[PDB]
Amino acid sequence: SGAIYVGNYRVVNRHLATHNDWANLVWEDSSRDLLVSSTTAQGCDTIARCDCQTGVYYCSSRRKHYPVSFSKPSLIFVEASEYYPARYQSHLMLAVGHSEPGDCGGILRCQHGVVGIVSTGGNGLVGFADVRDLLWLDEE
Ligand SMILES: [Zn+2]
Repeated sequence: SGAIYVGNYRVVNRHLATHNDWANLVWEDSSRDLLVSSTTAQGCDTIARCDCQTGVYYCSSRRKHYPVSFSKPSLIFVEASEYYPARYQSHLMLAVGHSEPGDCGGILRCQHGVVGIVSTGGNGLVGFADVRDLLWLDEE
């Protein structure tokens, strides 16, 4: 579990969005596993605007933050998980590291701020849904 809070937006894994998220929907994209809902309070997080490929992510199934190198966001085949069938996920970054389903929502951060959230795992990789392209998270 976990979310990003920026401005009056909450960014969550689409597959973990609640009824309240859907009832306050701003934007969602199944291909990316992302959903954004509106908040009443202002968020604590800063979104990175960069092409960093090094950062640190939170792994809840280890109670640990790990430094990782990760690939640039791309269209990647993901094997079946507890929450999605095998499919192509867009805007996905991969790193070598531990990730189980419940690790979804852990933040990946670089020197500039939040890069994305854990979205995939298995076979010794962790996948992150990028958010650095979503410039609108900082306005309106
Ligand atoms: Zn960065």
